[PDB]
Amino acid sequence: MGSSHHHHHHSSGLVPRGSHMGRMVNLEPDMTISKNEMVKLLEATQYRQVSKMTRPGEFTVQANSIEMIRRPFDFPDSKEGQVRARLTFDGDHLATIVNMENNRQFGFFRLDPR
Repeated sequence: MGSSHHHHHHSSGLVPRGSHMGRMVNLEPDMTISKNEMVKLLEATQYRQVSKMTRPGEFTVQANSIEMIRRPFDFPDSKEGQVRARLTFDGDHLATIVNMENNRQFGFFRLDPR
């Protein structure tokens, strides 16, 4: 009984000195971005608001959160599969991104409405 204040803890993996630099890495949170940053990011990540997000590499835009399709299983001779995550923005930083299908692998806290 005890030592469980919150099941989801902020694992500081690439939060300090993540060093993603630019768009040479898959979208994921080591990232600390803002409401507008996402707005440039989809542009910056080659993704644009969508009716309904299901494509490899095309996602849907909302506000404090975007949705982003996760890099599928890809082969050289062959390419297929798709999975999508929901990508949230908390404050001036990226909140999370969650492969919606399993919604547990990453999994972080929701945005507090203002």
